[PDB]
Amino acid sequence: AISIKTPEDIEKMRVAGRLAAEVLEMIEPYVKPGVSTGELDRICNDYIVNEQHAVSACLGYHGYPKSVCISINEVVCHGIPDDAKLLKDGDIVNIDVTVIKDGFHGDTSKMFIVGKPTIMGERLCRITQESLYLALRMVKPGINLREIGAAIQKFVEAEGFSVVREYCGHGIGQGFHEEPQVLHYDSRETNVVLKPGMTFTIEPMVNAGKKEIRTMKDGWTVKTKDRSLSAQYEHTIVVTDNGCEILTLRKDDTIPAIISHD
Ligand SMILES: [Co+2]
Ligand SMILES: [Co+2]
Ligand SMILES: [Co+2]
Ligand code: NA
Repeated sequence: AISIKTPEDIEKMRVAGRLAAEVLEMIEPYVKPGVSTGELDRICNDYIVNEQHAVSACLGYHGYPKSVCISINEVVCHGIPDDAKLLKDGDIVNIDVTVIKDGFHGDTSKMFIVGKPTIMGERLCRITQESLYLALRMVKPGINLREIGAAIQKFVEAEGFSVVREYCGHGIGQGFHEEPQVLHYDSRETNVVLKPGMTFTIEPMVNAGKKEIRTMKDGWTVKTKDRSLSAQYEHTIVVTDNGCEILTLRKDDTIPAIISHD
C-alpha cells in the first residue's frame, strides 16, 4: 500500500521535515572531542520536546531506548547513545533524527567530523553525500526506483567504496517506515514507478571497505564486518509534478530545495 499524500498532508510533512532538519543544525556546536553520545542525545531530546513541542519517533519504537541514533566510525546505523561513549579527534559520526509533529514524521541524518578530520573520513563523507545528491537529482514522476538504486551503487563503487545492502530508505508519513523499500543498489527485484504525492527517504550507507555488516549482541548496533568506516546521509522528499522537493533541507545543504525537470 503506497500512500499518496494530499496537499494538506504535504503541508504537515514540510513542518515536521524542517523540525527535524533544525535539530541537526542546532546540535553542531556541541559536537566536539570529549562530549559523550549520551549527552548529545539528551540535548536533542530536550530541544525536540521543550522547544519544538514535538516528539522523537525513535523513543520506544520497537523498544528503542533513546531519542536519536548516533553512529560512530565503523558503526553503520542504530548506534545507541551512551554516557560512556566519548568522541575523539578524527571520529566521523552520524546523527539520525526522526521527529513527529501533528502526527507526521520528518526523518533526516548527516555526518559530523570531530575535531581534525582524517583523509579517509573526509573523503568518505563527501562521497556519501554526493551519492545522495545524485539520487535526488533523478527523482521525478514516471521513473522506476530501480534506476535510482542502480545509479547510487555505480557512483559509489566507482570511487572504491561499497554500498550496504541490508538497510534502505522507506516511505514515510503518518507512519515511520512505510512502503516502499528504497534500495540503494541495483536489484532486479525492484519495480516501483514514481508518482506525485509519494513521500519517502533516500539514506545510503556507504562503507570504506567491504559491504558486509554484522549486528551486535545488543540487538541494535550494526557495524561493518571488516571494521572499515561507514557513512550515511538522509533526506525526506516528496515527488512533485516535475521533480521533487526536499523536505529536510538544511542551511548547509548545497542542493536546491526544489529540483525541477523540464
Ligand atoms: Co515554546
Ligand atoms: Co533516519
Ligand atoms: Co529513514
Ligand atoms: Na558511521
